[PDB]
Amino acid sequence: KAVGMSNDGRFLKFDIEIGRGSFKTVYKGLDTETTVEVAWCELQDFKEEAEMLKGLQHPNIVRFYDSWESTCIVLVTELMTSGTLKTYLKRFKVMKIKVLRSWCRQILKGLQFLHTRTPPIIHRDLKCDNIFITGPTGSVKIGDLGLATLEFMAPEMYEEKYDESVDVYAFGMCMLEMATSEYPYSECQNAAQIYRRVTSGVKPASFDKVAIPEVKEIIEGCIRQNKDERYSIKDLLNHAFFQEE
Repeated sequence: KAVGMSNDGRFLKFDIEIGRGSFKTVYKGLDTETTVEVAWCELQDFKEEAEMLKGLQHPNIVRFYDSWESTCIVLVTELMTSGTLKTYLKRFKVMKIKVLRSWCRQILKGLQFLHTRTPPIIHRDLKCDNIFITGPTGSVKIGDLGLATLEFMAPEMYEEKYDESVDVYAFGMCMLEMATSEYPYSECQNAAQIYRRVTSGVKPASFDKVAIPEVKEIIEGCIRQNKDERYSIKDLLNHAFFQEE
């Protein structure tokens, strides 16, 4: 049952796996202050990040509680219990527009909150499989916050630059995915071809299978090659699609 705890007494680790992975293993934990079940994640072997993340909360971000090197790296986060958008697109095969609008707006608010922190937090790895649902009739939360420090990649990331608009580019592809139920650039196979398509400004083929013209418009301006022409999240949130309902 209970096998470990954080340095102060706050978080208790249970010997019951709730998730595995090639780098990250997740256990039932308990926040003994509030009696709330949390995710105790151990990574296989972060200063300034933990700092930002520990004191962060927002309705569209998975709570980050704490992190420390155990003597593996431990991350304690909110426990999400309803799967991700990616599993949601498998379950229901499509996403209808009232939901697409609402959830995409929420992703954008969560991103905007990250970018407006001082210093800005750049997610750098947003995809449908790390956006988590609160419930079937509920809202979304952006997860895997602490993990980008160890396709949805804006072209400039290949020359190891990145800036806020790299999240906009990945949001674009997320929305594209949510509006198509398929992995963008799946007409490609390897990374090298996606690299060539992207850095010559050649869009995913799936772009042409977006039924709502306004949504197609939005995806288009998120995924521009030059980043200074990409929509700001301010621009995006003022588009008719998001201002309508």
